[PDB]
Amino acid sequence: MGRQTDISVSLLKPPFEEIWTQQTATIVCEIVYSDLENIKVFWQVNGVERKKGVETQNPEWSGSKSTIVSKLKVMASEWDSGTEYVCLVEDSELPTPVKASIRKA
Repeated sequence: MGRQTDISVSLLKPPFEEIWTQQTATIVCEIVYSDLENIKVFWQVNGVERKKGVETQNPEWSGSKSTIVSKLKVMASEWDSGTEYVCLVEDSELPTPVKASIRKA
């Protein structure tokens, strides 16, 4: 009963050196959804739309569930500055846009 809209937003943060944080690998938004129309992916960095280096990978299909993943190529010092990286998903079948931000931890 119910739950036609599974929308699962999981962000993957870049691995670090050891104790201190100073390395860039990827800032990723993985989103799982089904029954949707062509999704629009959005990333916001400090309120500013980010330059390419954002890459949405071709839809993955598991069962009836779809998975879209987007990786951001970013500067380590930006990331280490505690700069905001947030993923929003926009779709015509959605009632409101969905968002999730990542923190340097």
